[PDB]
Formats: sequence, structure tokens, C-alpha cells
Amino acid sequence: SGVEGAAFQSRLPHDRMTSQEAACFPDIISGPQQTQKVFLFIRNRTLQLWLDNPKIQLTFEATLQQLEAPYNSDTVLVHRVHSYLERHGLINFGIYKRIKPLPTKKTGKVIIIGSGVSGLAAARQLQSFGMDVTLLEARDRVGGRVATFRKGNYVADLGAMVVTGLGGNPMAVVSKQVNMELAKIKQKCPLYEANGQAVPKEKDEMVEQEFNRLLEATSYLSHQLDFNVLNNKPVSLGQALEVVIQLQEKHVKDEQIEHWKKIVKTQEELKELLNKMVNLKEKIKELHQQYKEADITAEFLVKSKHRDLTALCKEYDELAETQGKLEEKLQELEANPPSDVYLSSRDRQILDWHFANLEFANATPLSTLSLKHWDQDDDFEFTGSHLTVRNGYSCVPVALAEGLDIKLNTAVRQVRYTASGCEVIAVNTRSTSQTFIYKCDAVLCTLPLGVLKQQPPAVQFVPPLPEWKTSAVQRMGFGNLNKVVLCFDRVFWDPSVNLFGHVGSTTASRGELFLFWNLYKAPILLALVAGEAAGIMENISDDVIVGRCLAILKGIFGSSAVPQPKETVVSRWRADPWARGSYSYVAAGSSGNDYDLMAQPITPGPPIPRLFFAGEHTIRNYPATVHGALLSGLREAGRIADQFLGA
Ligand SMILES: [C]C1=C([C])[C]=C2C(=[C]1)N([C][C]([O])[C]([O])[C]([O])[C]OP([O])(=O)OP([O])(=O)O[C][C]1O[C](N3[C]=NC4=C3N=[C]N=C4[N])[C]([O])[C]1[O])C1=NC(=O)[N]C(=O)C1=N2C(=O)[C][C]C1=C(F)[C]=C(Br)C(F)=[C]1
Repeated sequence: SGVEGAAFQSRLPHDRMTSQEAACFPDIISGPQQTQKVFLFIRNRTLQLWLDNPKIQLTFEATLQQLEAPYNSDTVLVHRVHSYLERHGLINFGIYKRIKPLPTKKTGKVIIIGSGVSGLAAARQLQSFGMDVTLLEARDRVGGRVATFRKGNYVADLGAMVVTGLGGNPMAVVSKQVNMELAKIKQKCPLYEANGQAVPKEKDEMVEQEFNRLLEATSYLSHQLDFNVLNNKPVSLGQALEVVIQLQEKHVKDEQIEHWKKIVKTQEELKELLNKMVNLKEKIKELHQQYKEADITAEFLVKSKHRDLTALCKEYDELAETQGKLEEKLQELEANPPSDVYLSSRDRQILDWHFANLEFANATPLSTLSLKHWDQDDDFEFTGSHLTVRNGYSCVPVALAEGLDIKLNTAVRQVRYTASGCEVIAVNTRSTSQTFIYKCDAVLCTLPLGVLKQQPPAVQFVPPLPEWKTSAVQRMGFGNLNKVVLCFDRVFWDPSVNLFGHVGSTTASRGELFLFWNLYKAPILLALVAGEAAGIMENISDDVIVGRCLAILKGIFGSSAVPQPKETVVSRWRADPWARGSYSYVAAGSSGNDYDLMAQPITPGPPIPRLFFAGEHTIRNYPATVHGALLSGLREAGRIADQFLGA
């Protein structure tokens, strides 16, 4: 429906109040049923007015205008709902035309660390809420792990590039605001063995089906058999995968054993039978010989001896009947063996492709993932096809940055927080002699988890962060994933296909250049380096890793079809000191709860919160994404405004 759809698009149930709404509106839940229905309608229709036209600010007055009777009559409740939705960033978020220009005297001074999507989203909110906001960004650009290469007509995303579903996705709103050109990803992804041969359809299908089968087995082990802690250690997804493969190998070998036993037994029966038919030919040879040796006792003798001779033949002809029905049963058995192996050597390599794809999706080798929790975010997937940003995802943070006080080339080195306020200390990345000191009432830290894990610390906290936060930083996974960009002057691949896969020769290197993306207007390919290969490959110079791309592609389309690229780019996110990786993942021995702990603000001991945290690693239901980064900034802006302007 329509107002129904607005709730859905806001990740809210259209027909009941959430717990957050129940806290901010206790008189509503405690009150008559009909009025709680009134609340839900005001909320849904207010979301719908906004989502219908997310390019201009939706004011209280304008909401009151467009409410039909009797709703437009309950002026106070409308204001309460509008204010709540605005405060929590469910309306008037992203970038939109302000109706009321910004309050001229600010209230409260917030420093935001980092100018990625989480920091920008929070920043625009705090500025709308009337606060003095400055961002400190260490790079010479905004966007952080949204990073787009642009030169000539070439566009290519080195960080995030995929928009997941649009249903429920806040990026659907930002896309409308920023005029993002999205494009649904076509599902077809042909695979080429390491020699360049296409994987036949039967094998692509067969192997993929066994991949889905194996993964659900690990989920059955985890969530039905509690196979989660083994010998004091938490089970990794990769470890579970080796277990369920080992059992399929055992089953294959068992039916092979039973089959050899059927054969031997039937062979022994034939062996025994043929010997026994032999002794009956000897018994007939010995009676046949007495038949030519042949009076009324000799007259009756022939009848008796013919009766005798032809009865042993009826024994023998009958046995050659059983002789047939055996060597038939035998002949069929040598014809229909069960499988000799669970996975042929090529089958295994193809299967390792699908594992690599999963190491791509999680930015880490499977042996590092929590078996129990690595997909704990799946209940929150958006609906609709996934899309790529044909014009470069940077358009989002660049649009978000408009009008913000953003200080680039300004690297934070120490964050001091006390009951009386905060001081952020930064150096200029261009003249590290130059030092700045930023007094403020609160600090929002969107530093990536990779930077927080850095030992010795890139950024120092005074006082040090509490143990409960630092141990969560240490538990959580921070993965890695890299891209090679190949720009050509001509398209030599299939333009109808967005994706094709390269199947590697070994398990350990299964993620090296395993997936190619065809996303853009100019002749560009992205190749992913995933899993174990991600971090190791950063140690290869661009020229050589590109040479290896060109070799794979020349294997697939021929050596004459692949010209030398005109421009190349290679990401190295792990060695990037402003990132130290690509995104978080749920490590074995962590859980979604560490994402809540990460979001927890800090209060210096007796008191009011001072140090706040946003970023993809702080949002339990949408981690490792752009939209989760965005939602996390919006959340912290609400939390900070509640504290410094009133709830
Ligand atoms: C890297 C990457 C790649 C390569 C790819 C991708 C990605 C990544 N992803 C993820 C995203 O991107 C993320 O999450 C976001 O971006 C977030 O963000 P934040 O949180 O905001 O962070 P950043 O950006 O980084 O920011 C921060 C800042 O800070 C700064 N600094 C540092 N240090 C310092 C500073 N400042 C001052 N001082 C100092 N000291 C920096 O520089 C920055 O700026 C993604 N996502 C999405 O959504 N999509 C996509 O596509 C992506 N990608 C891939 O490809 C895949 C992934 C994924 C997907 F797709 C899906 C899903 Br469900 C998942 F999970 C994932």
C-alpha cells in the first residue's frame, strides 16, 4: 500500500509501535487503542510525505497542511510525531532544500572524526539541529571507503560500488536527492577455468547446488546441533565447511565400498556355481560313458539310464539359467558404479570459486568467520535487486559534504575527553610540523575499526578507552578486499554480462582476481582480489598484478583480443593507514553484540556522555555497508542532540 509502504521503506512496522516509539510516547501505549492507531497514521503519513518528495525539507507546518481531517486537528500530537521523526533522522535527512535557513547562533560544538558517509550523515544532521559542527578528515578527499577513480570518461569505484535492495534502504532516498545513476546487476556470471575454458552449464549448476547444500549443513550444525564450541575454541565457518565436506567424502567412499562388496559377492557366487556346473559335466561325462555300454533287464536298463542321463541335464540346463541371471546382475554392476570421488579436481576448484565469492562478501577468509553469527544481519536484508552506481558512488559523499565545515589533510592523533569538555589534536598531513587543537563539547568518532585496532595506536585517547570497549575492538573482525581497475579504449568482453568469474587453480589463492565486473560507460573492468589473496597481493606492484589480469583475460578471449590498458588503478585497503582494511565481519568468538558495544558512548567517571561512535562497525543490523554507515551517523546525531539540546 501507500502509508504502509512508507513504514516499510523506513524499516518500521506499519501497524504497531516500536520500542523506541514506546519510550518517547509512553502516554500513547498506556492509552486507548484508537489513539495509538491515530499515532501510527500520523507517523506513517509523515514518512510518506517525506519519502514522496525527499528533495525539500518537510516541515511541521507543511505536514499539518497535508493531513486530512481529523488528523490535521490534533496539532500537538502531529508536532510530537514530526519532531520525533526529525530527531531520529527518519525525515529531513541526507541533502535537501532547507525551507527554514540555518539558525544563526549555534548551540554546542561537536568535532566529527572522519568524513566518510557515517561522519557526513551525522554532520548534516547536527548542522540542521543548529550545532557548531566541524569534520576532521585525514585524507585530501571526503567519502572514506567510498572512493571513485575519475579521469577522462573513465569512472570506477575502488571502495563500495553496490547498492543492495532499495526496499527499506535509506540510500534510496539519498539516490533521489543526489541524482545517482543506479543499475540493476544482471545475475548471469559465467565462469572460466584457469585455462580459460568456460565451465559447462551442467557443472556450473551441479557445483553451485553442492555449494548451497554444504552451507546449509553448516547452518544446521550451528543452529540445530549447537556445534559452536569445540575443544575450547569457537567453530569457524571455514572449519564447519571442512567437516561437512569430510562427511560427504566418507559417504562417497562408503557406497563405493558397498558396491565393491556387491561385486565380489556376485563374483564368488559365479565362481562357486561354475565350479559346480563343472562337477556335473564330469558327473554326466561319467554317466554318458555308461550309456554306450548299453535282454529285458537291459531293455529296462536303457529307460532307466536315459531317464538318469536326461535328468542330470535338467539339473545342468537349470544351473546355466542361474548362471545367466548372475553374470547379468554382475555385468550391470560393473556398468553402474557409484561416484568414485565426492569432488573431481576441477569440481573442487570450481567449488573454491563459490567459497571465494563468500570471502568477497565477508572480506575475510572463511576460517575467520563465526560459524554461529557470521550471517546474523540477514534478517534485515533489503528487498529488490542489487544495483551498481554507474556514475561513481563518490557522488553521494561529495553531495553530502556541501556547506559543511570540513578540514581535509587534518589527521587526528589524540582525543582528550573529560567531564568539562573535549580537545581533539590533529596534525597537517602536508606539513606535520603544523599542529591544531580543537576544543569542543563532544566528539563523534567514525574512525574505521581498522584504525582502532592499530597497535601502536594511530589515535590516542586520554583517558584510555575502557576495557569493555577495547576488548570489543580486539574481538571484532576487520576484513580486506581489493580491486584492480582496467581501463581500455575498446570493449572486448560481453557487454550484456555484468559479471564473469575466473576459477583459480588452488584453494589458498582462490580469491586472486576471481570476479570481474563490467559496470560502466567506458571500457572498464574491475577484478576483485578476495580472501587470503586480498592482503598478500597488496605486496605486488601494479604492473605485475595487472599483467596477471591481462593473462587471465587473454586466456578467456584470446591473446589478440586484449589490448594493453590505457589506465589502471589498484586498491590497497589494508596498507591504507586511514582504513587498515575494507570492512568489519563477525569474527569467530565475536557476535553482533560487539556492534552494540562499539556504538556505546563514553562518559568520564563521576556525569554526561562525551565521546560517541559511528561507522559501519557500530550498527549491528547493517554492518559493513554504506547504508549502515549512514544510518549510524543519523543515529548518533540524534543521540548527541538529545544530550545537548534536550530529548
Ligand atoms: C573498502 C570497501 C570496498 C573495497 C568495497 C566495498 C566496501 C568497502 N563496502 C563497505 C562500505 O564502503 C563501508 O561500510 C562504508 O564506506 C562505511 O564508511 P564509514 O563507516 O563512514 O567509514 P569511512 O568511510 O572509512 O570513514 C572514516 C573516515 O575517517 C578518516 N580517518 C581515518 N583515520 C583518521 C581519519 N580522519 C582523521 N584522523 C584520522 N586519524 C578516513 O579517511 C575516512 O574518511 C561496501 N558497502 C556497500 O554498501 N556496498 C559495497 O558494494 C561495498 N563494497 C563491496 O564491494 C561489497 C561490500 C558489501 C556489500 F556489497 C553488501 C553487504 Br550486505 C556487505 F556487508 C558488504
